[PDB]
Amino acid sequence: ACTKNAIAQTGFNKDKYFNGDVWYVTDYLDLEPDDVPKRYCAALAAGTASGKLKEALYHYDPKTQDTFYDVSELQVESLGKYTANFKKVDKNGNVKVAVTAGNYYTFTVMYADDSSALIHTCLHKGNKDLGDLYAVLNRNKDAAAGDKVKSAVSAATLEFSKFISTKENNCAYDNDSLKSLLTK
Ligand code: HEM
Ligand SMILES: N[C@@H](CCS)C(=O)O
Repeated sequence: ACTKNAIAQTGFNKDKYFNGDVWYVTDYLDLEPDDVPKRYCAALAAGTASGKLKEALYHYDPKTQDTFYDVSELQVESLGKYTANFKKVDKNGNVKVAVTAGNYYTFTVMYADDSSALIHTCLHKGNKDLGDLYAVLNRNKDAAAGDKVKSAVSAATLEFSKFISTKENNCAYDNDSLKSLLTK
Protein backbone atom coordinates (compact mmCIF):
# COMPACT_ATOMS: atom_id res chain seq x y z
CA ALA A 1 0.00 0.00 0.00
CA CYS A 2 1.09 3.58 -0.44
CA THR A 3 2.06 5.65 2.52
CA LYS A 4 3.30 9.01 1.26
CA ASN A 5 1.56 12.29 0.63
CA ALA A 6 4.22 13.83 -1.59
CA ILE A 7 4.37 17.61 -1.68
CA ALA A 8 4.37 19.22 -5.12
CA GLN A 9 7.04 21.69 -6.17
CA THR A 10 6.35 25.26 -5.12
CA GLY A 11 5.85 27.21 -8.32
CA PHE A 12 5.53 24.06 -10.44
CA ASN A 13 5.40 25.07 -14.11
CA LYS A 14 2.82 22.77 -15.67
CA ASP A 15 3.18 24.02 -19.24
CA LYS A 16 6.92 23.38 -19.15
CA TYR A 17 6.55 19.86 -17.71
CA PHE A 18 3.58 18.88 -19.89
CA ASN A 19 5.22 20.13 -23.09
CA GLY A 20 4.98 16.93 -25.16
CA ASP A 21 8.60 15.88 -24.73
CA VAL A 22 9.98 12.68 -23.19
CA TRP A 23 11.27 12.11 -19.66
CA TYR A 24 13.54 9.14 -18.90
CA VAL A 25 13.67 7.49 -15.50
CA THR A 26 17.34 7.42 -14.51
CA ASP A 27 17.04 6.40 -10.86
CA TYR A 28 14.19 5.14 -8.68
CA LEU A 29 13.29 4.35 -5.09
CA ASP A 30 10.63 1.67 -4.59
CA LEU A 31 9.38 1.81 -1.00
CA GLU A 32 8.11 -1.79 -1.12
CA PRO A 33 10.56 -3.74 -3.27
CA ASP A 34 9.60 -7.35 -3.95
CA ASP A 35 11.82 -10.12 -2.60
CA VAL A 36 12.98 -10.48 -6.20
CA PRO A 37 12.78 -7.02 -7.85
CA LYS A 38 12.01 -6.80 -11.58
CA ARG A 39 14.56 -4.32 -12.91
CA TYR A 40 12.57 -2.39 -15.55
CA CYS A 41 13.54 0.65 -17.60
CA ALA A 42 10.86 3.31 -17.91
CA ALA A 43 10.13 6.56 -19.71
CA LEU A 44 7.12 8.81 -20.22
CA ALA A 45 5.91 11.65 -22.36
CA ALA A 46 3.77 14.30 -20.71
CA GLY A 47 1.80 16.80 -22.76
CA THR A 48 -1.50 18.50 -23.41
CA ALA A 49 -3.78 17.28 -26.18
CA SER A 50 -6.85 19.37 -26.94
CA GLY A 51 -6.74 20.97 -23.49
CA LYS A 52 -6.39 17.72 -21.57
CA LEU A 53 -3.27 16.76 -19.61
CA LYS A 54 -1.97 13.44 -20.94
CA GLU A 55 0.84 11.01 -20.19
CA ALA A 56 2.15 8.13 -22.26
CA LEU A 57 4.25 5.49 -20.49
CA TYR A 58 6.82 2.94 -21.66
CA HIS A 59 8.16 0.06 -19.53
CA TYR A 60 10.90 -2.31 -20.76
CA ASP A 61 12.53 -5.17 -18.83
CA PRO A 62 15.94 -5.68 -20.45
CA LYS A 63 16.13 -9.25 -19.12
CA THR A 64 12.67 -10.70 -19.80
CA GLN A 65 11.94 -8.37 -22.71
CA ASP A 66 8.51 -7.64 -21.24
CA THR A 67 7.45 -4.37 -22.87
CA PHE A 68 4.27 -2.38 -22.43
CA TYR A 69 2.83 1.05 -23.19
CA ASP A 70 0.08 3.03 -21.50
CA VAL A 71 -1.84 6.24 -22.14
CA SER A 72 -3.68 8.27 -19.49
CA GLU A 73 -5.71 11.41 -19.16
CA LEU A 74 -4.63 13.18 -16.01
CA GLN A 75 -7.14 14.68 -13.65
CA VAL A 76 -6.01 17.55 -11.45
CA GLU A 77 -6.04 17.29 -7.66
CA SER A 78 -3.88 20.38 -7.13
CA LEU A 79 -0.96 22.05 -8.87
CA GLY A 80 1.57 19.31 -9.54
CA LYS A 81 -0.62 16.46 -8.21
CA TYR A 82 -2.64 14.27 -10.58
CA THR A 83 -4.74 11.12 -10.78
CA ALA A 84 -4.28 9.08 -13.96
CA ASN A 85 -6.61 6.37 -15.28
CA PHE A 86 -4.42 4.28 -17.57
CA LYS A 87 -5.22 2.19 -20.59
CA LYS A 88 -2.72 -0.33 -21.86
CA VAL A 89 -2.04 0.20 -25.56
CA ASP A 90 0.31 -1.08 -28.22
CA LYS A 91 3.03 1.27 -29.48
CA ASN A 92 0.57 2.67 -32.03
CA GLY A 93 -2.09 3.53 -29.46
CA ASN A 94 -4.40 0.61 -30.17
CA VAL A 95 -6.22 -0.30 -26.95
CA LYS A 96 -5.26 -3.61 -25.31
CA VAL A 97 -6.79 -3.03 -21.87
CA ALA A 98 -9.50 -0.40 -21.48
CA VAL A 99 -9.67 2.23 -18.73
CA THR A 100 -11.34 0.85 -15.62
CA ALA A 101 -12.02 2.26 -12.17
CA GLY A 102 -9.41 1.09 -9.69
CA ASN A 103 -6.74 1.07 -12.36
CA TYR A 104 -5.02 4.39 -11.81
CA TYR A 105 -1.85 5.97 -10.53
CA THR A 106 -1.33 9.19 -8.69
CA PHE A 107 1.52 11.38 -9.85
CA THR A 108 3.18 14.24 -7.93
CA VAL A 109 5.92 16.46 -9.35
CA MET A 110 8.12 17.27 -6.34
CA TYR A 111 10.78 19.14 -8.33
CA ALA A 112 11.23 20.03 -12.00
CA ASP A 113 13.36 22.23 -14.19
CA ASP A 114 14.29 22.33 -17.87
CA SER A 115 16.18 19.05 -17.82
CA SER A 116 15.34 17.13 -14.66
CA ALA A 117 12.58 16.18 -12.25
CA LEU A 118 11.75 14.27 -9.09
CA ILE A 119 8.34 12.59 -8.99
CA HIS A 120 6.33 10.38 -6.66
CA THR A 121 3.82 7.87 -7.97
CA CYS A 122 1.39 5.45 -6.33
CA LEU A 123 -0.01 2.69 -8.56
CA HIS A 124 -3.38 1.03 -8.02
CA LYS A 125 -4.10 -1.95 -10.26
CA GLY A 126 -6.90 -4.42 -9.65
CA ASN A 127 -6.52 -6.26 -6.36
CA LYS A 128 -2.75 -5.90 -6.35
CA ASP A 129 -0.95 -4.39 -3.36
CA LEU A 130 1.56 -1.84 -4.61
CA GLY A 131 3.72 0.76 -2.87
CA ASP A 132 5.18 4.21 -3.35
CA LEU A 133 7.76 4.89 -6.03
CA TYR A 134 10.02 7.93 -6.32
CA ALA A 135 11.75 8.57 -9.63
CA VAL A 136 14.47 10.89 -10.83
CA LEU A 137 13.79 11.93 -14.43
CA ASN A 138 15.96 13.51 -17.10
CA ARG A 139 15.31 14.80 -20.60
CA ASN A 140 18.40 12.87 -21.68
CA LYS A 141 18.41 9.11 -21.26
CA ASP A 142 20.99 7.82 -18.77
CA ALA A 143 22.13 11.38 -17.87
CA ALA A 144 23.83 11.52 -14.48
CA ALA A 145 21.70 13.31 -11.91
CA GLY A 146 22.74 16.92 -11.43
CA ASP A 147 22.99 18.94 -8.26
CA LYS A 148 19.54 20.50 -8.48
CA VAL A 149 17.59 17.25 -8.54
CA LYS A 150 19.92 15.56 -6.03
CA SER A 151 19.36 18.48 -3.67
CA ALA A 152 15.60 18.06 -4.17
CA VAL A 153 15.94 14.39 -3.20
CA SER A 154 17.65 15.50 0.01
CA ALA A 155 15.04 18.22 0.67
CA ALA A 156 12.33 15.55 0.43
CA THR A 157 14.20 13.81 3.26
CA LEU A 158 15.25 10.93 1.02
CA GLU A 159 18.72 9.44 0.61
CA PHE A 160 19.82 9.38 -3.02
CA SER A 161 22.29 6.57 -2.35
CA LYS A 162 19.25 4.31 -1.78
CA PHE A 163 17.96 4.87 -5.32
CA ILE A 164 18.53 2.21 -7.99
CA SER A 165 20.07 3.40 -11.25
CA THR A 166 18.70 2.31 -14.63
CA LYS A 167 21.71 3.73 -16.46
CA GLU A 168 23.68 0.47 -16.52
CA ASN A 169 20.72 -1.70 -17.53
CA ASN A 170 21.22 -1.81 -21.29
CA CYS A 171 17.92 0.07 -21.69
CA ALA A 172 16.53 1.09 -25.09
CA TYR A 173 13.59 3.44 -25.51
CA ASP A 174 10.93 4.01 -28.11
CA ASN A 175 10.71 7.79 -27.76
CA ASP A 176 8.98 8.38 -31.11
CA SER A 177 6.06 6.19 -30.08
CA LEU A 178 5.81 7.91 -26.70
CA LYS A 179 5.45 11.28 -28.34
CA SER A 180 2.82 10.15 -30.80
CA LEU A 181 0.82 8.36 -28.10
CA LEU A 182 -0.05 11.64 -26.43
CA THR A 183 -3.09 12.01 -28.72
CA LYS A 184 -4.39 8.48 -28.18
C1 HEM B 1 12.25 2.42 -13.30
C2 HEM B 1 11.08 2.82 -12.78
C3 HEM B 1 9.87 1.87 -12.78
C4 HEM B 1 9.88 0.55 -12.57
C5 HEM B 1 11.12 -0.30 -12.20
C6 HEM B 1 8.51 0.09 -12.72
C7 HEM B 1 8.07 -1.20 -12.59
C8 HEM B 1 6.80 -1.64 -12.92
C9 HEM B 1 6.33 -2.99 -12.82
C10 HEM B 1 7.16 -4.19 -12.31
C11 HEM B 1 5.06 -3.03 -13.23
C12 HEM B 1 4.13 -4.26 -13.28
C13 HEM B 1 3.11 -4.11 -12.16
C14 HEM B 1 2.21 -5.32 -12.08
O1 HEM B 1 1.23 -5.40 -12.87
O2 HEM B 1 2.47 -6.19 -11.22
C15 HEM B 1 4.68 -1.69 -13.61
C16 HEM B 1 3.45 -1.32 -14.09
C17 HEM B 1 3.01 -0.03 -14.17
N1 HEM B 1 3.75 1.12 -13.89
FE1 HEM B 1 5.72 1.17 -13.47
N2 HEM B 1 7.71 1.18 -13.05
C18 HEM B 1 8.53 2.29 -13.09
C19 HEM B 1 8.14 3.58 -13.36
C20 HEM B 1 6.84 4.01 -13.50
C21 HEM B 1 6.38 5.38 -13.58
C22 HEM B 1 7.32 6.61 -13.47
C23 HEM B 1 5.04 5.37 -13.69
C24 HEM B 1 4.05 6.54 -13.83
C25 HEM B 1 4.44 7.73 -14.29
C26 HEM B 1 4.63 3.99 -13.74
C27 HEM B 1 3.34 3.55 -13.89
C28 HEM B 1 2.96 2.25 -14.08
C29 HEM B 1 1.65 1.86 -14.53
C30 HEM B 1 0.46 2.78 -14.86
C31 HEM B 1 1.68 0.35 -14.58
C32 HEM B 1 0.54 -0.59 -15.00
C33 HEM B 1 0.40 -0.51 -16.52
C34 HEM B 1 -0.64 -1.49 -17.02
O3 HEM B 1 -0.93 -2.51 -16.36
O4 HEM B 1 -1.21 -1.22 -18.10
N3 HEM B 1 5.74 3.18 -13.61
N4 HEM B 1 5.77 -0.85 -13.40
N1 LIG C 1 4.62 0.78 -7.27
C1 LIG C 1 5.08 -0.13 -8.30
C2 LIG C 1 6.39 0.41 -8.85
C3 LIG C 1 6.44 0.34 -10.37
S1 LIG C 1 5.17 1.35 -11.21
C4 LIG C 1 5.26 -1.48 -7.67
O1 LIG C 1 4.67 -1.69 -6.59
O2 LIG C 1 5.96 -2.35 -8.23
